[PDB]
Amino acid sequence: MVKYQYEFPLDKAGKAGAVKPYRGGKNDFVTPVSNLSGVAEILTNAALKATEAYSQLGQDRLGAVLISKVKGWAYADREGTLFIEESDNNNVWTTTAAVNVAAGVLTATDWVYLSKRYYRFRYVNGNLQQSEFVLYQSVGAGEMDVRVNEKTPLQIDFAENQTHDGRLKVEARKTFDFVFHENAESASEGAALPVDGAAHLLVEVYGTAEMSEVKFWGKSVSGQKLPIRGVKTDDATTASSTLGKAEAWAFDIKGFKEIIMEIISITGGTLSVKGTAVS
Amino acid sequence: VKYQYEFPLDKAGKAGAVKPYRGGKNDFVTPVSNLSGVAEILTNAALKATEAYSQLGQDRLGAVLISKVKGWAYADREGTLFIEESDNNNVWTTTAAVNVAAGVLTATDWVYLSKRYYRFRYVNGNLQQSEFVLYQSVGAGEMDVRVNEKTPLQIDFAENQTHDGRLKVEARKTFDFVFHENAESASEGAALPVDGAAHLLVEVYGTAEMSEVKFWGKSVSGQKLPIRGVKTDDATTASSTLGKAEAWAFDIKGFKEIIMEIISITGGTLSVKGTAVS
Amino acid sequence: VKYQYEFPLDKAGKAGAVKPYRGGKNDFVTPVSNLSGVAEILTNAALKATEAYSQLGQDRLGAVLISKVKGWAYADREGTLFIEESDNNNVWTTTAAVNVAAGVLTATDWVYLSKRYYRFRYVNGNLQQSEFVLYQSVGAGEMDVRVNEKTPLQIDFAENQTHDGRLKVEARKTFDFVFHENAESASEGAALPVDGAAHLLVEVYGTAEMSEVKFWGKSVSGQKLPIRGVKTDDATTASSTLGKAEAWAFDIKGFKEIIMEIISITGGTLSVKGTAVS
Amino acid sequence: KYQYEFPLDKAGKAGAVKPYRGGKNDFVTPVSNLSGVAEILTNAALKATEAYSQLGQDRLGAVLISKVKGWAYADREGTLFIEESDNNNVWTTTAAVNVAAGVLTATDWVYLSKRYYRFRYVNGNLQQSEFVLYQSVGAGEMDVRVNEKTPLQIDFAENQTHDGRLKVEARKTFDFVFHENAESASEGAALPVDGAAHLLVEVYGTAEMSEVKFWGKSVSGQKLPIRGVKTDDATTASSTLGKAEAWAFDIKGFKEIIMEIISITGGTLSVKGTAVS
Amino acid sequence: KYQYEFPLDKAGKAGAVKPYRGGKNDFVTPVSNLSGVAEILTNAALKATEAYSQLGQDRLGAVLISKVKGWAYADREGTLFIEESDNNNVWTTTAAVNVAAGVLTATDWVYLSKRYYRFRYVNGNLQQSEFVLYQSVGAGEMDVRVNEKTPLQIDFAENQTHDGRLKVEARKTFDFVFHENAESASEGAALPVDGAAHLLVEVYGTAEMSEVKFWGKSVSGQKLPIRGVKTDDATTASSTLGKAEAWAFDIKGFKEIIMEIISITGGTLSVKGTAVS
Repeated sequence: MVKYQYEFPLDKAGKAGAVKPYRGGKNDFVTPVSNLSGVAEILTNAALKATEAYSQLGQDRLGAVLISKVKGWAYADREGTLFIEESDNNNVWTTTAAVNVAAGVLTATDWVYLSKRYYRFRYVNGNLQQSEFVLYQSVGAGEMDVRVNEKTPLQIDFAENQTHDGRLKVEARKTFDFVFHENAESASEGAALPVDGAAHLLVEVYGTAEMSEVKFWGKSVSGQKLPIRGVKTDDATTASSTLGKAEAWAFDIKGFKEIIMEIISITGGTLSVKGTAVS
Repeated sequence: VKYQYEFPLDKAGKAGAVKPYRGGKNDFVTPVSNLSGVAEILTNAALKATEAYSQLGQDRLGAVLISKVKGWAYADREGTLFIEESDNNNVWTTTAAVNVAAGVLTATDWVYLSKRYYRFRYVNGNLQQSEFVLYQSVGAGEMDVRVNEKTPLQIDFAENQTHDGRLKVEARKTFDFVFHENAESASEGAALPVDGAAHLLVEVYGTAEMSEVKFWGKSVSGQKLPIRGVKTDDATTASSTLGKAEAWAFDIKGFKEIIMEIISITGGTLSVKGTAVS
Repeated sequence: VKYQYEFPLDKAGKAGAVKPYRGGKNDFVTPVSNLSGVAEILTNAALKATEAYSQLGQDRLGAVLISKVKGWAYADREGTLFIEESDNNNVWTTTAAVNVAAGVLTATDWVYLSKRYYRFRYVNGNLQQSEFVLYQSVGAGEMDVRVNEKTPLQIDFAENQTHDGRLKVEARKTFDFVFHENAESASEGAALPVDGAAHLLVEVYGTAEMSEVKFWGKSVSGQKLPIRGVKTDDATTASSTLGKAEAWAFDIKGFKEIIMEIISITGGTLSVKGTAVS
Repeated sequence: KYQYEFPLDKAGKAGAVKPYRGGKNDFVTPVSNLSGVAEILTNAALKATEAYSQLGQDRLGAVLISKVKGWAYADREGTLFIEESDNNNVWTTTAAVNVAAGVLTATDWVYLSKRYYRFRYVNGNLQQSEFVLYQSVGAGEMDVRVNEKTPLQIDFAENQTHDGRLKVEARKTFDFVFHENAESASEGAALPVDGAAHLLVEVYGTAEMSEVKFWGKSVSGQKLPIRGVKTDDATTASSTLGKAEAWAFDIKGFKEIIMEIISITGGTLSVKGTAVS
Repeated sequence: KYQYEFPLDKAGKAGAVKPYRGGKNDFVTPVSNLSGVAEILTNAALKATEAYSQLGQDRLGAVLISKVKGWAYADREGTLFIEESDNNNVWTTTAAVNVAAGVLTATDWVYLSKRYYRFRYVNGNLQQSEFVLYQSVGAGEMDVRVNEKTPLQIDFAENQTHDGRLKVEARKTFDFVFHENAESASEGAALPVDGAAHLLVEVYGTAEMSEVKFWGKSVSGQKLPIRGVKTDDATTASSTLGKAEAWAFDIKGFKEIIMEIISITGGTLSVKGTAVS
C-alpha cells in the first residue's frame, strides 16, 4: 500500500476528492477522467539478447470489459520488430500488425481492431543485445453515440485519389444496349427503346434476310410514331428507313420518349436490330 | 472476494480509482469506460445438439434507458446467435442473426433497439458443445459534440457510387410541357419556361383539317422573336408549319420562354406538346 | 433498500464502482454513462379514456443546465405523447408530438429546448388503459472532439439527392447582361465578361428608326475582334446588324469579353441585352 | 442535504451509480461533461439602465477554460454581453444578445481567445422585478474515431443546390503564350492540351509581313497541320498571312498545339490564346 | 482546502455530484477529459533573451500521453517552442509560436511521436515583469457512432469551390496503340470505347506504301466501316493510303474501334490514338 506524489484537494468541509476546482472563485469542482484507451500497461522492461523474443501470454478479450482494440509502444536501444497477433484458440497465432523498431526511437503501432478471441504482443530483438527496453500496451472498448452540432457545416476534402487539378473527378456518361429485334422472321414493330436519359443511339441491322425494310420511328408526348432520320456510318447517308443490312445508323434521340425500329417487310431469312444508347 | 487490482493512495494515504500523470506524477486522472464497453456473461453452459439457450426478456425501460445491444459468442461447435425483440415479452421477432463457426469468436453488430424487450437466443447445431460462452454489451444515451474545424475531414464514396475512380453523376434534366391541348381556335397557348433546358422537341397533332403553328422564343425584352425548328422526318428548317403529325427540334439555349402559337385552325382541334432536355 | 449489484473490492479490500481488466485483471476502470442515457419514470398510473397525464413544469435552469429531452411511452391502448415548453410555467406550446400505438413502445426524438420550462403531457385515447409507463431522459452540454484523420469517412446521399444510383448535379449556369439600355447615341456600351459561358443570345430592340450594331469579342490582347452571330428568324450569319426586333446567337467559347457596339443611331433609342449560358 | 439519495449495493455501500441489466446486478456512474454544468452569476434585480458586470474570470488555472455560454431570464428586456480582456481592465465584446421580457435567452458557445472573460448584462428602460443569469464553461478536446460501418448521410446548403441538384462547374479555362513580340521565325511555346477541347488564338503586332502555321501534336510527337476558323468571316485554313485576327480550333484528342511563325519581317508578332474544356 | 463544497445526499453522504431534474432528486458526476486540465510550468519572470526550459517529460507511463498544448502570457514579447526528444538530450522543435506582449497566446494541440516532450520559452529583448506558462496533455481515442437521423451539413474547401459551385472534372482521356511498327497486314489491337465520344488517330512510320481501313464494332461484333476527318484538309473517308496524318472520329455508341492495316510495303507503320470523353 504505497503513497503516490499527487494529493487530492479537500473541499470546504475538508472532504478529499479526485477533483479539480474551477470558475473564477474556484468554488466548483470537476473530476478529470480519461477513457481507458489512454491508459497503458508496461508489459516488460527486460533487455533481450540478440535474436531473443518476448512473447506476451495470450490475453482473452472476453470479460467484464470487452476489449475491442489494442495499441503498442516500444522503445529499445537496439533495433527489433513488434508484432501484434491474434488467436481463436490461444495456441495458434496469426500476425495482424508488425512494425520495425529503430534503435533509440519510440515506435508506436496503430490502433488494431481485434476480431479473434485472444491478442498478444510478440517482440523479436534484432542482431544486437539490448541494454534498454520497454514495451507498453493500451486497450480500448465500447462505442458512444454522438450528435454532431448542426451550427457549423463540416469542411470536407477529397482524397488525392479522387481529384485531378484540384477538381473532383466525375462521370456523367451512361450507356445501355437494347434489342429491337432478334432473328425476326416476320414484319413487326419489335421492342421500343425507352430513351431515359440517352441523347445518342447507334443501331446495327444484320442477319440472313435476303430482303428487308426497316423504318425508323420515335415517339414523343402523343404516343404516335414519328419518322426520324439516321446517318449511316459507312457513307453518311441520311434516311428515315433502310432496305440494307450489315450497316449501322446513328440517331440523335434527345427529346424522344421511345425509339422503334420497325421491320416493315422481310423475306428469305431473319433480321436482328440492336443498338447502343449513350447519354 | 477481493480482486487483483489495487487502488493507488495519494500523498495523504487516500485511495482513489485514479492513475498518476505528468513528468513528476503529481497529477491524477480517473480511467473510465462508457457502459457500452462493459459485458455480462449470459451463459457458459454447454448445449446438447440442437438445444437452444434463451435469455429471459430484458426490459429496456429503467434508470438506464438501454438503446442498443451487442453480442459475442464462442463455442467449440457451430451454432447460430439471434438478437430478438418483443413489445410484450411473449412474442419475439428476430432483429439480427449470425452464424457462429466452431472455435471462432463471433460478434454481432451493435443493434439499435426499438421494442420494449430484447434477448439473445442461441441455437446449437448438430453437435453437442464442450465449450460455450455468450457475452452481452448494452449502451445508452447520446452526447452532443463539436467537431474540431482545424483540418477538413477526408471523405470517400461507396464502391457503388463510383466507377472509374470517378463519382457517378447525372447532369441531365427533362420535362414535358403542354403548349396547347385540343385547341379549337387561334391563340398563343402556354409559354414554356426554358429554365436550364438546351433542346426542345415539339409534337403537333390532332384532327384539325387546317392549322398554322408559328414558333416563337422570348429573350430579355419579353417580345416574341421568331425561331427556327428542324422537322424530324426530313430535316426541313422553318419558323412555322402548316402540317401536323410531325415533330420539330429546337435549340433553345439562351431563350427565356418558348411559345408555339396557333395562328389559325379550322375543322377540328390541335394539340402542341413537347419535351425539353438539358 | 439495497440493490442487487455489489461493488468489487481491490487487493486491499477497498470497494469501488470499477471493473477489472487486462489479462491478469490487475487494472481497473470506472463504467460511466452520460446523463442522457439515464431515465426517470414519470408515471405508471393507468389513465381513463380521454384522461391526460401532465407533468409539472421542469425548470431547465439549475446546476445542470438541461439542453434536451427525450421520452418513451408504453401503454396497452393508443394515446398521444407531447413534449411541451413554457417561459412562464403557465402557458404551454407543443414542441413535439408522437402518436403512441397500443402495445408498442414509442420514443420521441431528442428535443432541443429553448424556453425555460419543459414537460411531458400524455393524452389517452378513447379506451381506458390497463398498463402505462412514461420515461424521460434529459441531457446537457457539448464536448469538443477531434475526428481521427486515418480513415476517410464514407458518405452517402439521400434517396432525394440521387437518381439511378447517380448524384444529381446541375452543370448549367445562365446570366443576363445589359450591353445598352435605351441608348440615345453611339457607344461601345458595357462589355460582357464571358466567365464560363459558351453561348450567348443577344436581343436588339427599341424605338430607334435607324441603328447599326457591330459584334465584337476580346481575347488575350484586349483588342476588339469582329465576331459573327446567327439571327434566330432566318439563320443569317453576320458580324453586325442594321436591324432591330431581332436576336443573334453567338458561340463565345474562348473569348474574354463580348461587346455589342452601337456604331450609329438616329430617331429614338435602342436596348441591347442578352443571356449567356454555359 | 438534497432530494436525491445514493443507492446502496448488496453490501450496503453507497455509490453515485445506477443499476442496469435484467437483474439490476450491474452498476454505472452517470456523468456529465463540465460544459453541461452552470453557475448562477446573479439574481439581483436591476434598476432601469443599470448593468451587472461579472468580475473578470481568468481562463488560466487547473481547468483551462476554452469556451463559455450564457442564459438570461428577466421580467423586462435587457442585453447580455460576453466580453474578453487580456489585461482584466479593457474589455472587448465578443457576443451580444437581446433578452426579451419573460423569454429565456441563450448565447451560443463562445470560444475564448484572450486571458479573461466576463458577462455584462445591461437592463433596459424598465426596472426588473425578476432576473437570473447562468454561465457554463467548457474545456479540453477528446480524440474520437468515427465508426466506418455506416456511411454518414450528408446534405448540401440551400446555397449549394438548385432544383434539388448539386451545383457544379465543369468548365476549365487557361490562357497561353505561343509567342510574345517575336522578332524572328520559330515554333514558339507548345500549348499542353490537358483537358481542353476548344482553343481561340489571337495573332497581333507590328510585323508588316508574317506567316503563322497551325500545328497539333498527337502520340508520335510529329507536328500535324490543323485547321482553324477565323472569327470575322469563318475562313477555314491551316495557316495565315494576316494579323489582328483570331482563329478557333477544335483541339480534342491532341497532346499539344503549336502556332509556328514561319516567317516575319518589319516588326514583331504576338500569338496568344485561351483554351477551354 | 478549496472554496467548493461537495453536496450531501438525503442520507447525508457527500459526493462529487450535482443534482438535476425538476425535483433535484437525481445526481450526476461532473467530469472533464484530462485534456481540459492544465499544469502551470513556471511564473518566474525572465531577463532579456533568457530562456525557460521544462525538464523532458516522458510520455510512457500509466497514462500514455498522445498530445500537448500550451498557453503563454507575458508582459513582453517572446517565443514558445514545443519540442521532442527520443533520448531526453537532443531536442527537435515540433511547433513554435510568437507570443506578443500582453496577449494570451495558445499553441495548437501537438500530436507527439518521440518519447519525451518539453516546452522551451525564449524571452525577447526586454525583461519580463509578468509571465505564466500552462501545459495541457491528452491521451486515448474513443470510438463514436455519429447519429444517422440528421444529415450533416457539409462545406467544400475554398480551394474546391468557385462562384458557389463545386469544381468537377467530367473529361477522361486515354491513349491506345492499334499498331506499333507493324511489318505486315493485320487488324491490330481493338480500342474499347468505354465512355469515350471522340478519337484522334495518328498514322505514321517508314512504310513506303500502306492502307489503313477504319472500323467500328457495335452489338453484333461484326466490323462496320466508319468515316474519319483528316486534320490537315478535312477530307472525310473510311480508309487511307497516306501517313504522317491524323484522323478524327465520332465514336459515341460503338463498342470497339479497329484500325486495320490492309496492306504495307517497304517499312513499318504505327497507328496510335487518343480517345476523349
